[PDB]
Amino acid sequence: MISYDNYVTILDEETLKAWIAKLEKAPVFAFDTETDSLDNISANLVGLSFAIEPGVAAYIPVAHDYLDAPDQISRERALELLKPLLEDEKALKVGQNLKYDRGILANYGIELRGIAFDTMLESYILNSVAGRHDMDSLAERWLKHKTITFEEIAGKGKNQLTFNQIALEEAGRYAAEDADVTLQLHLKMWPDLQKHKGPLNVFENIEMPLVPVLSRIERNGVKIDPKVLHNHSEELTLRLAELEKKAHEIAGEEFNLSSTKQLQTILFEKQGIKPLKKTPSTSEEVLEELALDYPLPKVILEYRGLAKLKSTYTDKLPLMINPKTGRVHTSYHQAVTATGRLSSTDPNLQNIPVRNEEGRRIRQAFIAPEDYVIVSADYSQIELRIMAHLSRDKGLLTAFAEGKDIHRATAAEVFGLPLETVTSEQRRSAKAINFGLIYGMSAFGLARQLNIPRKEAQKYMDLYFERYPGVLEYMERTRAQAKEQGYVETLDGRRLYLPDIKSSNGARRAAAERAAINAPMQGTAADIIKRAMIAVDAWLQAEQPRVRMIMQVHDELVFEVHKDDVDAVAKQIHQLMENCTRLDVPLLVEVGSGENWDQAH
Ligand SMILES: [Mg+2]
Ligand SMILES: [Zn+2]
Ligand SMILES: [Zn+2]
Ligand SMILES: [Zn+2]
Ligand SMILES: [Zn+2]
Repeated sequence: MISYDNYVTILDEETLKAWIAKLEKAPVFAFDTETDSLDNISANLVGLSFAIEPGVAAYIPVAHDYLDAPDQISRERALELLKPLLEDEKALKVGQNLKYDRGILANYGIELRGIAFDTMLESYILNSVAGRHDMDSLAERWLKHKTITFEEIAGKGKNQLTFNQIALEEAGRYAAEDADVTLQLHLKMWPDLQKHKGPLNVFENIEMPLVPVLSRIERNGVKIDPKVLHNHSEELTLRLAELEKKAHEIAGEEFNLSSTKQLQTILFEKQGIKPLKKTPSTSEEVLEELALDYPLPKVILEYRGLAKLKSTYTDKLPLMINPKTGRVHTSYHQAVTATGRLSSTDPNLQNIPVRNEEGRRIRQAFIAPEDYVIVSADYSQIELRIMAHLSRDKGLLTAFAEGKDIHRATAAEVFGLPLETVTSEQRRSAKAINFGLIYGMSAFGLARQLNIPRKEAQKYMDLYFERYPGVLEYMERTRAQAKEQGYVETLDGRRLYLPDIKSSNGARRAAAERAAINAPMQGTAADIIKRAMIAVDAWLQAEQPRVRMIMQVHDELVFEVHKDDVDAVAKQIHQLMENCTRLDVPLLVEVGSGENWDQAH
């Protein structure tokens, strides 16, 4: 049990200064902040904690304001004394999710530097799939220690206290422990992170440097027009009502638009084969097949899609506008995906329909402020370019080299015809093959997505490998090492461990084999994207142009650029992204602009 004896609670300047002197001479030290809210931009700093040595940590309360709270060093006074140490790049800090802390300090005009180690990222790089990378999971896994939970000191539910309401000593136990455990986690993980130069490279030159740039992107936020979203919502209400009628009219009587309940009784009772369509989903979607002739499955399908879209983005997004900035601040997660790509929540920018018009209207609500424009920088089919590289296939490589449509170039080879004559259907077949190879799909899967008979798909795949031998060889070679070393790597050294690579369980070992093939391409795309963000942010920081990096979604970086600077800036972003990241993968950056994200997209 952590008691009040473990860690000191600093309530006087003299003591704070004595600690600052020790921190200044420490090789590294844990740093952590506590606030009155999870919302970074509007959160108020309530206290700070530090750990200079395992078991030696302190909590410095500055804004606890409960009834009769003891005198504390003022927030302004503690920060001005701590500022030098915090802004000193030579003073190395260790922390758990330093992105958050860096942000809090920015609310006070303090630029946290010396952001050297993030235990969350140390864990994530050691083994992205070992388990959760939050401090509590980490303490238990590496230290066989159970940390004091936030709920344990603040309570639960709507009546949960905010940190400023917690007693100084209780808060200190929690906060000082955070710092102490963080330092101990570091001391155990950092040595380990050195058994391999690949992961070490990714941690050092990619993950750690990205910490402050993610903070700036999140705190910058994005401008959303709540009027547009609202009109969209109202229109969606009217369209949903109409579709309900169109469905009723195509059939008889009223009824809900739910399968395996009301739909199967209409759809099939009036002809059609019995198996219902599960929302499994992207492998045998019964409703969408029928859609080619049967009108009911078509409107029901469109009904659900719009209803889901309305409640997820049209009705939620406007509620996410932060009253303090008038903008929306998405949460990027740097240590969640198995492959290394950044994830996003509230909102999940990546789940906004890409090839759909309604998705297009959602994006139209993402606007540029007055006298600025939204600029979108996209890495054209970066994963396919990466597979071309990893497979050393002169064919694909040449196709990209001469600027040809790889799907049409591929079709021209698989189907044997001039590139100019390749039809839309052949392009669509090659495209499915290409992107199927990335996710390591089966000839049968290709068929279930192409609506052709099995072995007809197998035919297309055998033709592809004959013409593109390098891709099969890459695949066979990748699955080989996956079983040999238990993991696959990206170009920069990032690893994906594959525990079920020998699962004995067919389904599991199947999955592990698909991940083996995919991770290297998806992970490398991610590494490239992260390196670009770092390079672009560095230019932004150094030159201070009139541009803000506001989003990262899929393989694109989105900015706000002043209308009078678009040309010079577009050129610069372009050169940074395709010429200041990896020089081996043939990269192409497509840059666009407009009044909103949809226009620039
Ligand atoms: Mg191909
Ligand atoms: Zn903490
Ligand atoms: Zn992609
Ligand atoms: Zn996109
Ligand atoms: Zn270029």
